[PDB]
Amino acid sequence: KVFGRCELAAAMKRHGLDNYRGYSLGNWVCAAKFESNFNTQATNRNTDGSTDYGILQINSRWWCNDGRTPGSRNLCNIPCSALLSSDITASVNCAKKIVSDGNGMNAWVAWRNRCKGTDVQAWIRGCRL
Ligand code: VO4
Ligand code: VO4
Ligand code: VO4
Ligand code: NA
Repeated sequence: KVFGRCELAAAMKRHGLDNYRGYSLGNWVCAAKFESNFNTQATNRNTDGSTDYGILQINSRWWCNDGRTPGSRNLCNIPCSALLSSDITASVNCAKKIVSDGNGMNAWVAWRNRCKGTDVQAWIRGCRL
């Protein structure tokens, strides 16, 4: 599914990401924009052989099992394919574990380089929610 901006903002707020560990909803929307272009089906292979999955590009090196990332962890206790669903529940629940692990949203390279320190409220401007 390719979400609209406000449709994804509403879904993320319903799943408890608004101000989760102090990150406003616009941070999560901005991160999803630059990680996946709001596409739940997005996949991208990393140089080290891991893959990033779904709307928030969650990495098989640590967080999910994709059957082909040797010596990796599955800290969200999910198959990586769960992260590609039209239903963002699995991605949000796993993202809450990632952002809680000590590095905050710096785990998301696109958030650090494109969202951090910008006017992220712009991402939810005009949205009903
Ligand atoms: O892309 V690599 O060590 O898995 O983060
Ligand atoms: O109700 V689903 O969040 O598991 O749309
Ligand atoms: O999941 V992202 O680390 O590719 O920036
Ligand atoms: Na893994």
